[PDB]
Amino acid sequence: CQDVVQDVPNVDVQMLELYDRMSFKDIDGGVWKQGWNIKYDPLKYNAHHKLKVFVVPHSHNDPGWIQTFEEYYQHDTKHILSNALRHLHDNPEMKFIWAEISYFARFYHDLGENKKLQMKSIVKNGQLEFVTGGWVMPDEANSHWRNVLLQLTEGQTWLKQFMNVTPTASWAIDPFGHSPTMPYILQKSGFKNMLIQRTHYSVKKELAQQRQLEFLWRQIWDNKGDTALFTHMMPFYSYDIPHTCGPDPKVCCQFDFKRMGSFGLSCPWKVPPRTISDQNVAARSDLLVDQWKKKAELYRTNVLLIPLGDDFRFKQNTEWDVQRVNYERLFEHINSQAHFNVQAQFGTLQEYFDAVHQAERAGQAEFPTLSGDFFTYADRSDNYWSGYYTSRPYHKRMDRVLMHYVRAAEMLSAWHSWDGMARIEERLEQARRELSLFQHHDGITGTAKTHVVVDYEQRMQEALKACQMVMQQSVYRLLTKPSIYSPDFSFSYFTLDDSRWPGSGVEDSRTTIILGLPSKHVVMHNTLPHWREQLVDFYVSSPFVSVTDLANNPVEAQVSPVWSWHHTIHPQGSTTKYRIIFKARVPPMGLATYVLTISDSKPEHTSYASNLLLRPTSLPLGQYPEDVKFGDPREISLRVGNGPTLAFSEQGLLKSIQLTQDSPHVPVHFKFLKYGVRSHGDRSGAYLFLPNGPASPVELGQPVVLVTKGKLESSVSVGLPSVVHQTIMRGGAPEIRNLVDIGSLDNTEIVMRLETHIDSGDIFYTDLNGLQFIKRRRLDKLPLQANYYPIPSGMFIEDANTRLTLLTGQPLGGSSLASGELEIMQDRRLASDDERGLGQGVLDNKPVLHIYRLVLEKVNNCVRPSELHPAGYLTSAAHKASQSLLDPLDKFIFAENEWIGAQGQFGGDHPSAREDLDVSVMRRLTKSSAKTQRVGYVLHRTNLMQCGTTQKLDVCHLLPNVARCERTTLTFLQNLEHLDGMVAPEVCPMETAAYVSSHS
Ligand SMILES: OC[C@@H]1NCC=C[C@H]1O
Ligand SMILES: [Zn+2]
Repeated sequence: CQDVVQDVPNVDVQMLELYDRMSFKDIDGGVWKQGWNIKYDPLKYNAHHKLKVFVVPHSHNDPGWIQTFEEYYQHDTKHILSNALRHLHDNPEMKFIWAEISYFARFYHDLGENKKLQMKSIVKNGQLEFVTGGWVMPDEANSHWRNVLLQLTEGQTWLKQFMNVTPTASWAIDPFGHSPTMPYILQKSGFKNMLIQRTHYSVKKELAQQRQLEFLWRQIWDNKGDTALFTHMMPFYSYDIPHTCGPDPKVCCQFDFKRMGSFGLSCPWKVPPRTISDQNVAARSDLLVDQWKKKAELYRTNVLLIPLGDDFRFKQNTEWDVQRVNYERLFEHINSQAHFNVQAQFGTLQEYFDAVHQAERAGQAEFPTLSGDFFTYADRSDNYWSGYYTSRPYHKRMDRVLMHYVRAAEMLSAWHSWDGMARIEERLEQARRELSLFQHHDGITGTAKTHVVVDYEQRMQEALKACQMVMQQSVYRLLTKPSIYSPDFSFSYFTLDDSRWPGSGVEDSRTTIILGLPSKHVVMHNTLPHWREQLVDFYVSSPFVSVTDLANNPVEAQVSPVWSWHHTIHPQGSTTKYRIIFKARVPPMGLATYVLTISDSKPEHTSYASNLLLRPTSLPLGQYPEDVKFGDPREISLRVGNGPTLAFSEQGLLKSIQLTQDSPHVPVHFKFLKYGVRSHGDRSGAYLFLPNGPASPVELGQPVVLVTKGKLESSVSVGLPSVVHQTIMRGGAPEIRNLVDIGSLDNTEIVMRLETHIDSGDIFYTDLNGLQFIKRRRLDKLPLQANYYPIPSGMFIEDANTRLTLLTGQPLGGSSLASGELEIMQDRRLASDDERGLGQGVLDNKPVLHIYRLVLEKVNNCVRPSELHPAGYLTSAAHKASQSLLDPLDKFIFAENEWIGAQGQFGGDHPSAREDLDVSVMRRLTKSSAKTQRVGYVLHRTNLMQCGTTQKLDVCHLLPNVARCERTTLTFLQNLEHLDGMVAPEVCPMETAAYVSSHS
């Protein structure tokens, strides 16, 4: 295993370094506004050395944006694919590439048999070529790597099953900036090439100048380079025809033949396209070939990629005709005229990449190496696209909930074969597909029209219900004696209980366990492959409850009141229901059963939290044994167990953390601020963050502070404008919860900021797709919005001695705008459109419960990478805190009065793997009729910082009667290695591997 800490990789282009050097000057470069006047030597190409040009027709199909998936399917995409089937069938030299398998599967299953066979034949002969073959073209900023893999697997599994093809070339023309997580997953899924478009105009210019727009993209930690994936960056402003023929859109627009008469479209540069004739073909070819030869100067081979398409193009029969016939006339003239020294034809993306690598192996070119990312994107001037890192934060949070629910449903149901009557495979397919669809670059991004967001939400709501049904049927089968297990596959044996989605302040939909019915069975699931202990809570009808395991051993517990906030923002207690809080111990990938039992009076093993209200009136709590205390606002300090001591201001916001008894009170201040929108010039919208100066403090007033002090759990909640802010303490890193209701504060963005004396300077770390931490440098030469980066799961600052890490349960935008600071946007409400085509601002805000862990640590005794290393790594504590947010224990309440044949535990004999190893995916790949059953596992090993302080996991033996163990691509679709003694080796730090076990 490569060291990923001490050795820095050697790359030609390191994007953090490039950022340090680049001036980012927004110079007017002429007809190529963000470039220069390209020159070429006409003697460069001759009859020996010709320019080979591939014109690659395409149609950008958004699975939701202005319309819903179904609306676009019915009114646009259905007609595009029908016309493609017909026109490619009838025109054997014509070509077309297709990216979104969500739409293609929708279309193919509607076809009659005749058309299905016609479709298979134009795919088999390479006319219609799938590019990437994901369910969608995902967002790369907010998307979790697990969901990027999920949506890739959904699409390619469909393509393999139905078209017998697996794409090896990726096409990503629309995501708003690009992540190295994509080459990471693609290269481990059999890919050989990828293409990207939306990078910063200054980066296009800088790389174009060095012919570095094609590069071997490797991970920031990868010394050896085996992660490398060949990447083509397109050089110009857009993927549309005006910005794909060459540097001058006024010329290129004349070669988009849909922009003439009968179609009702036009060229903004005022020169229309003309039909190619014998009279004008020499003149028109002169202009077009000159554009091609200019574009070719930016690349290292004599093979040129010319995309030909735009948003939902190739819809009409007549569009196919006018583009095809005019280009054929141009090709026929250009190829016949030796003076051009060009061979031009319709081609596909893999045809382009194959020809580029042939040129490379002929000795024509050697490609530069590159590491880093392409955030934050700007398309023009100061228009940085950091807005969508936060836009529609409710659905951003919902994404991470559904991610966990799909993993837990696939894992819990994987243990057994199910009868088709159970509809397990149907429910899991539905859940995978709705979560996969939401990875779209107008889904999780929050860049779709209000009604489309509603469609996404309802699809994810149904996916969540499907996951619950699979999980509760699985738990019933796993913990019921086989002698009794007699399933009704339509019955609810358990109801799920989820404290954090949507949150009791958002949807007051937790079931109260009603005891009098004296006892109630609850079950916890642990999707992680190590033993876990975690506090769990349930709502109960009475404060007089005690906890046992199934063997009747008592379990220490705490009872707190149920609290809700009301607009003055004041708490009110429940007289009716109470929280029972206790520590569940759950095996790796297993289940643990506990029992809640009522009694006459205070039980022996259950304690009662005190409650202090700081502002008064009086708050009855019914049967709750301890009266609520009142006091004037004052500073307060709390410690739970052996854990940190936290001090809070009189506004109830953190001000210091003391790690240990004999350690300093380290300053750590939470503050809420607000950004506005410009009165003059460009307005913030769903995409763009265009602040009118630094954030100004929120006016807190004199707020009400509720302090709940318990043996197992304490918390400080405060009712601020737009935010009920809560700090919860269970004995380790505190948990922060913000109930964010931006209400009708138009043109406002609410930020949460941490202020410390950590001497971070201009350095900070943010993650990419929950997979890796990348070093960021704040640049005062760039505007504030350019220093905003995606925070998909975490961010940290460190000096030589001290680190602060903020872990998130949701992707939000964030930065460190000054030494010692972290900040992260909570929500944003924008009255205006930002002119990228969405045609609305963001005024559909709803209450969302944002969750975090705050980890203050000493790192002076940690082995940290070189100061030249472009990566950072979490500690054990920060990693486990992330895992607690993204993959908590699942909680199940037995629905019925009696559970005959209940068992106490499943998975007690499961191996407890090292803390840096995860079973990201467990998925049964076969239905019950397969005589050979197959189960797929994805194994991810992270890299933790070593600071001073388990059984081997062989996934192929987790199930019995194992006949074969194969290492596969991450999609499970290609066998890479038949494994020795059917033992799945453990993987290197920052490596992800997939394995399929086969069983008798
Ligand atoms: O995905 C549809 C849109 N294409 C142009 C710009 C941004 C995207 O939302
Ligand atoms: Zn798009």
